[PDB]
Amino acid sequence: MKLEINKFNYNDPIDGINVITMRPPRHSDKINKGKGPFKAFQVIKNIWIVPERYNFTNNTNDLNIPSEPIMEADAIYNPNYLNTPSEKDEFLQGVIKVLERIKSKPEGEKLLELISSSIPLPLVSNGALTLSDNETIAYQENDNIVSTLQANLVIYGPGPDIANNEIYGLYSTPISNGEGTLSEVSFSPFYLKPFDESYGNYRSLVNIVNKFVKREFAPDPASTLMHELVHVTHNLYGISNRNFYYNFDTGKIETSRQQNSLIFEELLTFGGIDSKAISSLIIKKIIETAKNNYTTLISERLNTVTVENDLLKNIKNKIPVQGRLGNFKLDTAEFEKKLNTILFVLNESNLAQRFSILVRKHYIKERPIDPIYVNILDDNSYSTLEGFNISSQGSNDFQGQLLESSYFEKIESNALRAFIKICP
Ligand SMILES: [Zn+2]
Repeated sequence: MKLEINKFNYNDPIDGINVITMRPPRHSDKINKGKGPFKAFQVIKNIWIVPERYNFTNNTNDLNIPSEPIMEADAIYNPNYLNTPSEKDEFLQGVIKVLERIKSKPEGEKLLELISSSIPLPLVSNGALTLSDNETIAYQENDNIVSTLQANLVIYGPGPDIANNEIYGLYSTPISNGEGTLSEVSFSPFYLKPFDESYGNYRSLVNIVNKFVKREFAPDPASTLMHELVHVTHNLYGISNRNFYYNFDTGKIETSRQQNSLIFEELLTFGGIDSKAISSLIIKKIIETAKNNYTTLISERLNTVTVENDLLKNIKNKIPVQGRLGNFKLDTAEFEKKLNTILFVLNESNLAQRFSILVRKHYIKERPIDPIYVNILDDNSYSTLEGFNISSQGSNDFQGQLLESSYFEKIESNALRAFIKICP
């Protein structure tokens, strides 16, 4: 069946199929007592949109201006953002439009198909693969669980910083042992953080001899979400380990941050020039670790399955295996090929090239730039087929991402980074 993106209005009635009231996956943590349930929409099979602020972890529990100086220089705080039905519907339309943009090119459609079908490896109960809260969300009505529905990804609005984007895996052992875990993404399609890039096609003073200089650009929020979707793929395949750092001075992996380092998960997910010189030693160690984790799961868990059900069919489509029930073995050549695609081909820089989207040269930015607001629901500013770089308006070749473009609106903030207003 061709991949379907479900459209919705925030006021669509509950149906128990694609529209539910969802109990938070992290409902058991004491910081989440009494939160929810929240209206949720199944935009793609096993992919849910929840138009609510992300505040289900220790670092996101308080949406107010922080009580410590921990705040980041380009953060914008507003505890009231996304508390009205109109802002929730705008958020829902924005996430749906960004997903339609991602599905508009074959590389984006295949990424969405991969997240939709790549369920975490379930536990075995009475010889059958059986679902847990690591692979599902609960439809709660009053104080009763009506049903559990499969979920590989739940997309929420932003945490405390309304211009920040983050990903959280639900269970820390499955995220790195080859099983995989449900992911929650906090995403902001309307509040963007600009970046610097050298460019020469902009209005310049006549006395400037060389106009090729660093200029400010806004990111395409589809590139921002695709970045998080690559992290999601790593989380679903259980190959994410955030404890490793890449040291740019030595070219070595380390288990702690050093002077000139970057979390290795971010180095791979962003890609670009910084991932082109990774040593064969690092690449072989990553592949051998994943292969050993998968060999162990096939031997200790998949070979204990005695019940052929739809979940087993789904897992055989996710994990390349050979053999028959009770005697499966990893298909090494096909496993290596899929793993290298998910780790080294799938990244924000490679996907941005396919969509003609400008991204920065390095994951780490040299300086903070104040966030802007942009109404991406306006087709005159942002289209699903071309994003901000609309050819019929002469904005091809990344010019529509130039920050002086009229649709990027300034946000006035106070010294504490508190949101004051959008300047139209
Ligand atoms: Zn990232």
